Amino acid sequence: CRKAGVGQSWKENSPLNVS
Repeated sequence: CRKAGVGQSWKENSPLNVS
C-alpha cells in the first residue's frame, strides 16, 4: 500500500511495464 516498501516481497503480481 503506497511506495516501494522492499523491492519484490511487497506483493509481486504485475508486468510493471517491462514491455
